[PDB]
This record gives sequence, C-alpha cells and structure tokens, in this order.
Amino acid sequence: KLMDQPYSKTDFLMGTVVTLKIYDKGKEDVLDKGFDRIKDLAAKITTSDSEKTSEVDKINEQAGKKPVKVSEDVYYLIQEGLKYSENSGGSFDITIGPLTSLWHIGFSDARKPSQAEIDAVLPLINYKDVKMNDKDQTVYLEKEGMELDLGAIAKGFITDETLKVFKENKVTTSIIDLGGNIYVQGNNPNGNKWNVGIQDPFSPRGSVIGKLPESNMSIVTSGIYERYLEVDGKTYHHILDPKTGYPFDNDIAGVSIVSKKSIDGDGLSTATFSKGIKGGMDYIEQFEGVDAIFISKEKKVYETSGLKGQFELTDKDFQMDT
Ligand SMILES: Nc1ncnc2c1ncn2[C@@H]1O[C@H](COP(=O)(O)O)[C@@H](O)[C@H]1O
Ligand SMILES: [Mg+2]
Repeated sequence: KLMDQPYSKTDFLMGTVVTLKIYDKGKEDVLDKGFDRIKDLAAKITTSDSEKTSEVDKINEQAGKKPVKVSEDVYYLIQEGLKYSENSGGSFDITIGPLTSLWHIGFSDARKPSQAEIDAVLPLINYKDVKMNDKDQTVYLEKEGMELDLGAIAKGFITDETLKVFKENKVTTSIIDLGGNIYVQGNNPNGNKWNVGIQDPFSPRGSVIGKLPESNMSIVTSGIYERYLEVDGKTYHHILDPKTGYPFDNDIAGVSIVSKKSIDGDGLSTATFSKGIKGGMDYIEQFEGVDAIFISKEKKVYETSGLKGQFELTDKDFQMDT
C-alpha cells in the first residue's frame, strides 16, 4: 500500500530545515507523531536552550554539587556519548561543553576565543569525570565548571527515535531528513534503491556532487563549511580537538558515514574526521557494516571498501582516486 507521492511535512528546528516523508497510504498522522518526538527529545537534550530548562542544562548547572535525575532518553543518550568517547583516539568527549560554549560556532555570538580563554577550559574536558547511577537514573559531573554537550550525537539519536516511532506505526517506506542526517527506509516505491545526495562540502546545503544508492541506512554528512566561523578570512568549523581547543585541520573537506544507525554515523564522525582522509578511511575499515565517502580539500573522492564503485559521481569538478 505505497503511494508514489508521499505525505510530507517540513519544519525548521535547531536552526536546521527538517523534512519527513512517508510513502505509506493512510499513515499521514504519523508525520505529527515523528515531529512531536523530535521536539520532545530536542527540548530534553539541547544546550542552546536560552531559558536553561533542558535536562542537560541542569546537569551542567549542578556541575560539582549534586547528581541530577534524568529521563530514560537523556540517560541512554549520555550512556552512548560516554561509549563513543572510549572508542575514539581521545578525539570525542561529551564534556567538550565549556570549549564549544566558548567558540559557540554557528551562533549569532560566534567568536574565535583568545588562547588564554581556551587554556582555561581544556583541563575541564574528561568524560571519565561523569559518574552515572543506574539505580537512581542520575548523571553527575564531579567538578565545578564542567559542561555536557551532546550536539555531536543529538541528531543521530533523534533520527533513530524517529525511525522507531515510524515502525511502531508500521511505516515501511520513508525518508527522514534532519539537515546533515538522512535515513532512507525501505526502497523507492518504483523498486530501485533510494538515491542519496552526497553533499558538496563547498556549497550551500542541498548542492550534491553525486548520488549513492542506499536502502534502510543512515547517511550522516560532515563538512568544513557546514556551520563555520570566518574571522580575519580564516575558517573554523564546529568539530573541535578537545586536547588542543581548535578545530581539526587535515585534507578532509567532507565525509558521509553510511551506517545502520544514525547515532553511530554521528558518533564515529568526530574520530573519523580527526584522522585525515587516509587515516580516517582505515578507521572506518575496522567497523563492520560502517562505510564512508571522503571528499578531500583538492576535490578528490574516496570510497571505503564496502562502497567501492557504488558512488555515482555527477559533478565533473570532482575526481575519484585510491
Ligand atoms: N570533539 C567533540 N566532541 C564532542 N562533541 C563535539 C566535538 N566537537 C564538536 N562537538 C559538538 O558537536 C557538534 C558538531 O557535530 P557534527 O556536526 O555532527 O560533526 C558541535 O556543534 C558541538 O556541539
Ligand atoms: Mg557528530
């Protein structure tokens, strides 16, 4: 019971254009259910809440005082945030809050902080300083000044929770688009795989260099010009090195991580970005079922072993290589 033209709703949340599309005859009401679940989770987890009413806003408030009871969503997301900090090359840390709050890249008051300000917040970054109580469902930051930032895994977790709300309503065929996070469920009604736009990391969001046939997967796109600060004609993107305080700078311009779960595409993005085109390709080769497309600063495109010869390059300004 598939339609060719889907039920579709677009909003604009978290400063990003969100679109949900369901190709299932009769399942129109599931659009408002998906969006309700996005707005409910986004309100629980955000650290950009100017009112400071979030569950994370409260943990950050009681840093070095007392633990904070949290809902299951927040407790689960933080638990996964800590695990992704273990796997990394010391590259990923949900306690990067104080550094990300200082730069505040992509906000109206985005600035390049002085070296002295950056040196002040670095020693406060340690995921091992986050103690969770299971029997209490409390999260505690052990030292004053620590802050949580879940921005790196927030959209991935939300996309997976949107996908689960979808299948509880027996949706079979859908597209979830949360800016740089895309989930394609089932197939194009016409029977072919979904054609996923692989973002041009040198153009506004939606400009693509090529399509990638996928079905039942997440594509999480990162780029050096997605949300960036330009001070004195020098660019600073949002993926920061917790051990230096500055953005990661290598040959990578864009990466799209193809995974089963969108939270994993978000979760491995930082460590993958941190290691460079070739060091990051090898990092992806250690994850079964995870693959990636890298786009170098010289506009050369690289596939991981599981995606070789599958990506269809359609911008002639870009070339394929090994
Ligand atoms: N090294 C990091 N570890 C954890 N979270 C980070 C890190 N760098 C940036 N973030 C947060 O995650 C966002 C970038 O995630 P993404 O666009 O998925 O690469 C930033 O806006 C910060 O809120
Ligand atoms: Mg991320």
